[PDB]
Amino acid sequence: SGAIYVGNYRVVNRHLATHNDWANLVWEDSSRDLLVSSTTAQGCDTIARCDCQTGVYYCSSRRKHYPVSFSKPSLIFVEASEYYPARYQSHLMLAVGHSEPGDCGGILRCQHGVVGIVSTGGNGLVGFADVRDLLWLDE
Ligand SMILES: NC(=O)[C@H]1CCCN(C(=O)Nc2cc3c(cc2Cl)OCO3)C1
Ligand SMILES: [Zn+2]
Repeated sequence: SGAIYVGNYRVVNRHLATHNDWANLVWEDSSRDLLVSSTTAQGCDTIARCDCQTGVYYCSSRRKHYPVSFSKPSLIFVEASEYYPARYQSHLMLAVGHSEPGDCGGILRCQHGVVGIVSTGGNGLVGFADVRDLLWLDE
């Protein structure tokens, strides 16, 4: 689990969104596994606006942060789950690292701010849903 709080928005994995996220829906994209809902309280996370490929992510299955090199946002095949059939997930970035399903929502950050959230795992790889292109998150 985990979310990003920026302004009047909450960003979560679409497969983990609550009834409240759906009742206050702003935008959702199944191909990206992202959902954004509106909040009453003001969020203070800074979203990065960069092309960084190095950062640090939070891994809850290890209670630890790990430094990683990650790929550029791209369309990558993701195996079937209780949430989606087998498909290409867009805007996905991979890194060599530890991830379990419960790790989804852990934030990836660079020196410029929040890059994205854990969205896939397995085989000694971790996938992050990128959020840096969502320029409207700030306005
Ligand atoms: N973005 C998606 O489609 C997600 C939906 C939830 C499930 N997603 C996963 O990748 N699960 C997963 C499977 C694993 C694993 C780690 C993870 Cl995070 O290690 C053993 O098997 C895809
Ligand atoms: Zn950066």
